[PDB]
Amino acid sequence: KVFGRCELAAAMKRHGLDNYRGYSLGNWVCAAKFESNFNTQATNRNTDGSTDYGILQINSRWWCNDGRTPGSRNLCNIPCSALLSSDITASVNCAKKIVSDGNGMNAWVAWRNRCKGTDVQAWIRGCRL
Ligand code: VO4
Ligand code: VO4
Ligand code: VO4
Ligand SMILES: [Cl-]
Ligand SMILES: [Cl-]
Ligand SMILES: [Cl-]
Ligand code: NA
Repeated sequence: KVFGRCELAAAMKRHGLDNYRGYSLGNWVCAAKFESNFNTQATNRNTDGSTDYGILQINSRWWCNDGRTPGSRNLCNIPCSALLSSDITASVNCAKKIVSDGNGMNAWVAWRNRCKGTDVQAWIRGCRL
């Protein structure tokens, strides 16, 4: 599913991401924009052989099981395919784990490089949430 900006913001807020671990909703929407372009089906292989999955590009190196990431963990205790669903619940639940791990949203390199420090409120501007 390719979400619209305001549709995703509304879904993220419903699922409890707004100000989760202090990160305003626009941070989450910005991250998803640059990680996946709001496409729940996005997948991208990493150099180390892991893969990133879904709207928030969660990595098989640590967080989910895809059966082809040697030596990896599955800390969210899910199959990586679950992160590609049209319903964002599994991705949100896992993202809450990740953001709580110690480095906040710096876990998402696109967030640090493209969202951090910017006017992230723009991402939810005009939205009926
Ligand atoms: O395509 V991945 O480098 O962890 O974002
Ligand atoms: O021993 V278990 O971490 O799923 O509770
Ligand atoms: O309630 V679903 O979020 O699992 O629409
Ligand atoms: Cl957009
Ligand atoms: Cl694996
Ligand atoms: Cl933080
Ligand atoms: Na894994």
